[PDB]
Amino acid sequence: MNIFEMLRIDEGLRLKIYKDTEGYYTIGIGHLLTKSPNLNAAKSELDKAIGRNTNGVITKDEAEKLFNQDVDAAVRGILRNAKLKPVYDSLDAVRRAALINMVFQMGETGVAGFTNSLRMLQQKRWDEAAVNLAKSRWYNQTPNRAKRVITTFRTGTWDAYK
Ligand SMILES: [Cl-]
Ligand SMILES: [Cl-]
Repeated sequence: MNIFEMLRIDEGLRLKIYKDTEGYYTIGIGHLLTKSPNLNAAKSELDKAIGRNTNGVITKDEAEKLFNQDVDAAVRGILRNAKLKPVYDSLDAVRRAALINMVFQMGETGVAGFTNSLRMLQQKRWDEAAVNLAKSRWYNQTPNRAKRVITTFRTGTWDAYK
């Protein structure tokens, strides 16, 4: 298991514009297109993203290409963030995957806001971090995906994904 397979599981793959759990226009492997309610603002962002007139539909390769950029951007955002970088540096390889997953889902800003959990992770208090992470809108809104990521942080194994 690796970060790509992990996120492919959490996000799925859709080749036609769809609405995410929050109601936003997305395509591929969790690639957010726009927060705007207008399908046309979505198609426009899509075509801009792909470099062709897609009429809201893309191929598997196009989806994978977006996915590659997005994982890469997630890592780089972590590395450039003063609050996140130290956490990531302190973690083992599996737990690093767990942080990247939160960032991809909620952006750097969101994650960086989990001050207390972050501190617990850095200190390696796994059980305590897992309890604090669960006290979040995130967990309440997407409980199954949240439990999987949290177990990953608690255990340092890929069990929740196997
Ligand atoms: Cl893009
Ligand atoms: Cl869920």
